[PDB]
Amino acid sequence: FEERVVTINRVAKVVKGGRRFRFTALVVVGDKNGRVGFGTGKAQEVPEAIKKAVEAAKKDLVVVPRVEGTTPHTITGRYGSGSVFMKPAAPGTGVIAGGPVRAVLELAGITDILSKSLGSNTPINMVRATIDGLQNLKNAEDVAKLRGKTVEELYN
RNA sequence: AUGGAGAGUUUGAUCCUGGCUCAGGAUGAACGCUGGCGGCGUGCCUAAUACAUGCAAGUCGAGCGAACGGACGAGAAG
Ligand SMILES: [Mg+2]
Repeated sequence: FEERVVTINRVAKVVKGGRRFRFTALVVVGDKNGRVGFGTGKAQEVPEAIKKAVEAAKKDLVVVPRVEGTTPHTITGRYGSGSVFMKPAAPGTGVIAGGPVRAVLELAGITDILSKSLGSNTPINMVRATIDGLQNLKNAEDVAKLRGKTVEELYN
């Protein structure tokens, strides 16, 4: 499992004297073979925050249906104000994505896709929107089984 | 299918909303520094402001009369 630190953020809680600072780490973990997850970790130092985030991400993983390195179909993943449009591309296109979306897609193993963040650019909600889209993706075989037909009947 | 990336900035910290700003491409460009060559293009966007000077619409003698011109070659011998 490869892991990428998306963002590290120094948050503060106010106390009677001064402030208590902590580090929050958002991390994406993936095998580059259709499995991806994300996690957050809070600690007094960034290495420990990253370690906790990685453990949480490994706890939470999703399976991404793929077709030769790209998604089966266009999808818009939404979470809160996050919103990420994603569209299958052709080989050699590359991953046309910005910010946390690229982390999520590359670690999921997608190498050719087009995307656009249409909503909030706050990294955690961007990641959640991307994961929501990948979760709602569908594959031809599963939809054929659900609709009680064959792939050939599906495509006519 | 030939095709679509985002970032900074409101808070002690947060999410949202929201504007501002930046990274790209372009030009009949101008300016600053600098500047070797070749090829192909482009070059008063302003004052439809005023313009010295030269040139940018002539040609036809196989339409016509006239004028100039004077070969080829006549005559006298100074
Ligand atoms: Mg949680």
